[PDB]
Amino acid sequence: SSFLHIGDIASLYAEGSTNGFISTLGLVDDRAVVQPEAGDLNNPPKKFRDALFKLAPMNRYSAQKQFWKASTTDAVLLNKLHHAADLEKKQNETENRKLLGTVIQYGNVIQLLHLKSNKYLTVNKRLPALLEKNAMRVTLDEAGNEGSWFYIQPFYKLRSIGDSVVIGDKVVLNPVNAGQPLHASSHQLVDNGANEVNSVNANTSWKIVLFMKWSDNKDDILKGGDVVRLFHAEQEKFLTADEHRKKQHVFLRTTGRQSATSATSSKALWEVEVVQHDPARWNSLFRFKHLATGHYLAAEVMVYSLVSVPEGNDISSIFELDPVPRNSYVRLRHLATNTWVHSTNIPIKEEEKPVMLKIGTSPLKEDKEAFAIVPVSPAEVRDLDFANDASKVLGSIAGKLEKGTITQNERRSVTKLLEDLVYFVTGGTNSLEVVFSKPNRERQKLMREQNILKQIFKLLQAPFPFRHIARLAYRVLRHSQQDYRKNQEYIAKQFGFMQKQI
Ligand SMILES: O=P(O)(O)O[C@@H]1[C@H](O)[C@H](O)[C@@H](OP(=O)(O)O)[C@H](OP(=O)(O)O)[C@H]1O
Repeated sequence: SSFLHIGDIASLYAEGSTNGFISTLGLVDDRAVVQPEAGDLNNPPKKFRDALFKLAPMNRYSAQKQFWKASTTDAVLLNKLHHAADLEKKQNETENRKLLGTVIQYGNVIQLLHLKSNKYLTVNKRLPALLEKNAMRVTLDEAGNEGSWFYIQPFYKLRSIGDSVVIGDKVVLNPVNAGQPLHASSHQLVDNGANEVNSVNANTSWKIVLFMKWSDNKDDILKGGDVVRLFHAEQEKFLTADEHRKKQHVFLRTTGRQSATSATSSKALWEVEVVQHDPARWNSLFRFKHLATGHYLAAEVMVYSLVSVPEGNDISSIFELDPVPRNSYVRLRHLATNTWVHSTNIPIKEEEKPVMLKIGTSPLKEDKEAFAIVPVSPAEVRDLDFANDASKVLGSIAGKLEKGTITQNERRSVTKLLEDLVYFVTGGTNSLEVVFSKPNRERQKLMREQNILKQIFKLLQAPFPFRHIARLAYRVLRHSQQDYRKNQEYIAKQFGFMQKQI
């Protein structure tokens, strides 16, 4: 019939006493859950981009595990030991590419890679779980290890070991050595209607719901869920979505640089929706979800004009393309109205020499009004993500301590976070006993444009114990303004509202 393969991207739907898709709480918190009322089979989850896993072959963790004994006075042995762990780490890559597309058989030993987080689902053999007492702590480690090996074995005996894994099949994922099989909990988390998944012998069956077949040539083809910017040919501007006069507007943004492709911005990024029937994987139609906010793109009331819509369902949010390949230069057409996108010069307004030029549409098909489908790096997408996290972590904490007390569990994570931010913004140099400390521009223009910095200030403040909070945030500030003349101006203005207490 139809089988599962190495490379297929699927979701895993629990079918025990608790049901749900496995998912993360983000790129800050390394825990795995089934949010049961978030989505079923019939009604798929809202942020279903987070319940997607790739099926990976068995990874090699021998020389890499050796190297994780940094028990040594000697340096050359350490450089010896690492060189292996890097050779091995690349030997995996070589081989896993060969095993691409091969049918998984029951009782092979695959790893399950989380797409959105890019971490490996992992049993930690020598731990308790956090919410459940007996069960082992299943986490998401980045590089993986021996406890990320899983025997994929059949739940009901309708099929058996050796037999090829068909789509939909209920399986038990069982760790190779790490002990007990994966199990979706009966315990809701303290903070989130979210059940903690862990490793303990229980009668949970995992439904394998295929999303995208192992045929997604990239970066080679535009397919659903790619993140791209839409640059303008003639106007030389990126399609952007932000607010003006408290109103969300879609526009081409005016730049003041000597390079048009350099004007890169997070608010310019869009997720692709290669429209399907069942929620799954050049002749059919597309919807553009604004990677920052979550709202989609549509043209309503030139007969029409492009603006954001809060939900991507209405037949307005759907577009068509005209000359699919990566980095294509297309002319896009609005379906429900049959019109060709067009850019204007009347901007939005109160500003002196503004930047937000309005975009509408026209029944006349042009030639110059072409948009470049500039592919965004997957890493950059995760930077928006690992930063959006920081905004909502401090979103709760700076709200929680602004009107009372926080728990002893919260300090330990925000202090952790404010350490992670230091490790991020300097492109993984700084952190403690340092050696060097040199900044990163992407993350800077991201500390700001995603309001990490806005949070920091609305955190320090207790208006009308800290030895590792303030001025820890101020060391983060100290980093994010480095040689950055625009961020300097921002932190100077933000410090203007900060002193306003007196
Ligand atoms: O180097 P400076 O003079 O301090 O200012 C930077 C740059 O020269 C532009 O003014 C601006 O890009 P735009 O022209 O596109 O606004 C940019 O913002 P960005 O780096 O956040 O894009 C600033 O950081």
